[PDB]
Amino acid sequence: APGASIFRCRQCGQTISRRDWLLPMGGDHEHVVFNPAGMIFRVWCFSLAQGLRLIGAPSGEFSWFKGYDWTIALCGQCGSHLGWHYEGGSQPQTFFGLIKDRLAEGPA
Ligand SMILES: O=C1CC[C@H](N2Cc3c(OCc4ccc(CN5CCOCC5)cc4)cccc3C2=O)C(=O)N1
Ligand SMILES: [Zn+2]
Repeated sequence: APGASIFRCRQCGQTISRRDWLLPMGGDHEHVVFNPAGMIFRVWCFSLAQGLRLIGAPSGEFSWFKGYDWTIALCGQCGSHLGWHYEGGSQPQTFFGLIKDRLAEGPA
């Protein structure tokens, strides 16, 4: 009964990621960040995620992670904004920054 091992979309229950997949970027999986619109996000970095829909082409504008371009990551099921896919960087080349409070943690 591994009780807190997967992350689902809080809105619809789509399978998104796993506690096992948390990635400490610059020493911490958690990054508290603000966009140009002044919205605060508690971002959890994951090496891997699924069940998302990545919108458009990458942009480096206002990237919170040096060397990485982002794409908006929506829940592929309900279209809720869950965070961003990061690419074009180094070690790793790619990862997901997901908004912690938009995910529900629960058993495998
Ligand atoms: O890593 C990341 C992931 C993406 C994330 N971003 C960028 C971003 C935007 O970025 C496009 C954009 C940015 C700025 C403007 C207009 N300016 C002009 C001067 O500054 C204030 C208003 C228009 C469009 C537009 C809307 C939301 C976000 C958002 O959440 C972020 O910040 N860092
Ligand atoms: Zn959803």
